[PDB]
Amino acid sequence: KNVSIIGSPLAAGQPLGGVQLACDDLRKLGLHNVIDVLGWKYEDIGNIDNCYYDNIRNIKEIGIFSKNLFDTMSNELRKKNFVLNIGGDHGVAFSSILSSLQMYQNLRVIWIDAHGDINIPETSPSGNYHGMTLAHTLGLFKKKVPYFEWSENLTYLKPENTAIIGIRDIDAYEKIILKKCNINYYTIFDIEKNGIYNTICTALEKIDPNSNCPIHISLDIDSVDNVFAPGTGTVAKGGLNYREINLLMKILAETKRVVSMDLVEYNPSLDEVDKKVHGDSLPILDNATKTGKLCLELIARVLGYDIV
Amino acid sequence: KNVSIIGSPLAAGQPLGGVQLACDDLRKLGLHNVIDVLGWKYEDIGNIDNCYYDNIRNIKEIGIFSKNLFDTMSNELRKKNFVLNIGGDHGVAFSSILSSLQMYQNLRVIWIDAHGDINIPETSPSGNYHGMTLAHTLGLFKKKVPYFEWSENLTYLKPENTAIIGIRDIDAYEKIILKKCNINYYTIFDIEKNGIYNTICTALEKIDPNSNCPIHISLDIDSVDNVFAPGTGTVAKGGLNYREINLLMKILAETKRVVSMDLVEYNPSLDEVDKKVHGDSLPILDNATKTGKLCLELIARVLGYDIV
Amino acid sequence: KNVSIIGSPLAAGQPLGGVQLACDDLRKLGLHNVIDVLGWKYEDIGNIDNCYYDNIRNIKEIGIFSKNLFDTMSNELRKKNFVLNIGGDHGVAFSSILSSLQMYQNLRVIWIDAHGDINIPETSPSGNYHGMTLAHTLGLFKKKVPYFEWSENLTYLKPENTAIIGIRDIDAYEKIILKKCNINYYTIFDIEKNGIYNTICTALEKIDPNSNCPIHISLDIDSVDNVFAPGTGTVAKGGLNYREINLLMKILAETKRVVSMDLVEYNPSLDEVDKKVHGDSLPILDNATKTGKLCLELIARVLGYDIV
Ligand SMILES: C[C@](N)(CCCCB(O)O)C(=O)O
Ligand SMILES: C[C@](N)(CCCCB(O)O)C(=O)O
Ligand SMILES: C[C@](N)(CCCCB(O)O)C(=O)O
Ligand SMILES: [Mn+2]
Ligand SMILES: [Mn+2]
Ligand SMILES: [Mn+2]
Ligand SMILES: [Mn+2]
Ligand SMILES: [Mn+2]
Ligand SMILES: [Mn+2]
Repeated sequence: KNVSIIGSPLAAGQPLGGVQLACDDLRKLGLHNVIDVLGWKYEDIGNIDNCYYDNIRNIKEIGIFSKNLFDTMSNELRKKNFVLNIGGDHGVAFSSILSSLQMYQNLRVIWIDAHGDINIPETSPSGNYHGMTLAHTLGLFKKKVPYFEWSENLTYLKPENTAIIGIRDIDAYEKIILKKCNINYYTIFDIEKNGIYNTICTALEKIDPNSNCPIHISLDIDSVDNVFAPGTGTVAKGGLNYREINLLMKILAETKRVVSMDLVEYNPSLDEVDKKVHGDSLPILDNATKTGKLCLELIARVLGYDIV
Repeated sequence: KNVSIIGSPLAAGQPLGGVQLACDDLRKLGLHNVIDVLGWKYEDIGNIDNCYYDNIRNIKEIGIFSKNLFDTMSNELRKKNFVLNIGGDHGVAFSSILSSLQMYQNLRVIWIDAHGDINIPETSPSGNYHGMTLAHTLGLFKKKVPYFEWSENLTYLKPENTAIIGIRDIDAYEKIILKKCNINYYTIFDIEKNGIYNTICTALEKIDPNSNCPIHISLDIDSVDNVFAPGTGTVAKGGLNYREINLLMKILAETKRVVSMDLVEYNPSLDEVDKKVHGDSLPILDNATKTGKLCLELIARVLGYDIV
Repeated sequence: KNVSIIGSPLAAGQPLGGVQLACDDLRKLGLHNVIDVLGWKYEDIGNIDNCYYDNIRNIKEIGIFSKNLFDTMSNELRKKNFVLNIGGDHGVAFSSILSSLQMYQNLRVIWIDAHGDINIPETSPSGNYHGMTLAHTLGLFKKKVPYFEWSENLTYLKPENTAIIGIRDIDAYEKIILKKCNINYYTIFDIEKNGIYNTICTALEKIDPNSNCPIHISLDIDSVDNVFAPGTGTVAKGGLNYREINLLMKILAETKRVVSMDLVEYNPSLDEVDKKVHGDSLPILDNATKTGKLCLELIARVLGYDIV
């Protein structure tokens, strides 16, 4: 029960600043106290400091940041600690997943997101890297990426070993890429049809039929409906509700196989208050903004926090 | 893949004006662009212009309008186009359903509504025709209706060939009429028990056991909860949520048997903004009012719009 | 079809006043008219007037009030009327359940609440009695309670004959007490997994396998999410939604075995307006605050109010 905390305040994968503030905000709201009360020990590593495609915005900053995160996380993973990577925008998942994958070759990835993040640079409508991160991680890029030379000999994630859950806002080209690469995906309609519980069980059975693989959770908070998670940059209607996202994290915790996790796209500057109700019982700052509080609660779930 | 668009701005079935503005509002919000992007071709026909019961309000206007709609829609139906009838209050469904039924004798009707609209004039607490339209269409009226002589020799809809879905606000007398006429109905409690997916599958199996009948969808937007669809005149708590109504329309689209549809009771004057989030990706006007945007999205669903 | 109405305006089980106003507020909103329209007859009894543990706040007032409620309710129960006990905070459930249990020895209790209310005085973080009421009723208290001598020879409720439904905010010690006493409990996660319908059927099957026992419903309105029930003192995120709580009450009504019920923790001073929509059809005051209106609707459900 040891967790390494890595702050990855990268904001270069998308237009806005805001997400660079997420790591320190969650600490301020009570990350350490929450981990403590759940009976885990932590080591907080602090924050990461900071022929070719030519159409990815801010790629130099992203590439240089990613090398640093990769090296730092590799070192934490070797301790056999659970590693919690707090973004930052979703661009931080590249180094997170690949570092975990080099150590855990049979890693299975659960990517929880309103979006596919599976554009390649030639299909992206925005040129924003956080909308391409999963495609990059899956080895789908067709040319070299500036400032990513350090990554060129790594083993990439396989689509059949990945499940994307919660998606509802996919670009025209992404729809094609999604079907073509044969990744396992579960849309909000699948969830409405079958329920979140059946959905995650189906996904886990599909990617880990023998229930014996390490799991990495990459959680984009915009998977959650805006009613509960307004503090995020790219909102899509009809998201996971409060009960659903909490249950999803609980079920993943109960596998006992989660080895690493990203929590990304939390933007405190866009967050709002309820605020404080009696049910906010975790040692989280009274009256905290609701998305930040939800992030801490979902981290608690992964660490075993349960109702009874 | 051809759709005829008919604007039916009838507001005489209920107290308020507002719904007469719906047709042009949806055009302004991007109806044509939405249809175009989905790979359909449209023909926009424009807007319909405008011993006995003596207790139906505004019946002259309704009767005269209905003759015009019946004649106009009959002509579009003969083209074998999908026909989209945009109200207007629900009173427009009489001519819509009966014109479609004369052409498609084995038509099956899915009536999606918070209400039964199945009062007869002698049981109506309001005298408002939009609360009687389904009863009229089902041949339940017991006396002649002024200005409906043109309709007296038509074949009427049969209750066993109809399913009402989403109901939750039914008048005392309506409850009796509903049970008596043996229509198939699925309340919000049935939906809460079984889920929207099982519910529509059950309904379709009940009215079209051989999966071989043309389908008409009569969608009253007040079936949807006020949180998502405030722009409507008669609100009932506990409606379909955003995910549910989208899934329902998707499942109906996937039958490949929908031949005509009403979208009624949208009142732009009562609508509100979110507004614009990234997920609003259809070519719908940025920052559109939320009910209008939802209407366009649900039309998109019927035309095949899907997440992946 | 006779109901005795007892107002139990006890506010001493928790810090705030407010709940003492609930009984008269529901009468003002139309309790009598609602009962009348459902074809029931009522008798409104009015309002109840008003070695040892030394750490229960306000226990003298609570103990003296409880003797009065016990005596008053015992008398109503003997009439073989359905007895409706309107709080007041949840402290009123002690005398309510025990009086009903002395008469109906095979009583089964369905406790609907965001909370367990199953602290004992030595584990309570607050010293507030309304957070201990279920533990007291279950005979879990280990010392005598001041001003409860009148209750010392009563038969107490058994955990195996009880089901708690909707829970989500449980204290650390409560979690242990809950597991230890072997009460049947169904958390909001169980409800999210299986749905409210399967959940209540499972609970009823567990505590009343032969479907032949009288049922007492103890409904704390804070079981319902704040979106629908803001008028309550102790809010917990992720509660039952409007559709769920209505369906739950309907299913319990349909057993035909409910003999008594508490409706507690409604605090009009914390309530808010929508307000009035067409769907508010019960004879409830136009524009009533939403929690009060919901309380009346849920009482209607127990008395047989249904959609069709
Ligand atoms: C338009 C879009 N698909 C948006 C991606 C959103 C990134 B995320 O998961 O927060 C793109 O820029 O590629
Ligand atoms: C009271 C009422 N049942 C209301 C009908 C609502 C019409 B609708 O579906 O928008 C009536 O006037 O008959
Ligand atoms: C902290 C708490 N568990 C709160 C109990 C809430 C009572 B209720 O069901 O409304 C306690 O005071 O024991
Ligand atoms: Mn993402
Ligand atoms: Mn996203
Ligand atoms: Mn209608
Ligand atoms: Mn309606
Ligand atoms: Mn309680
Ligand atoms: Mn409670």
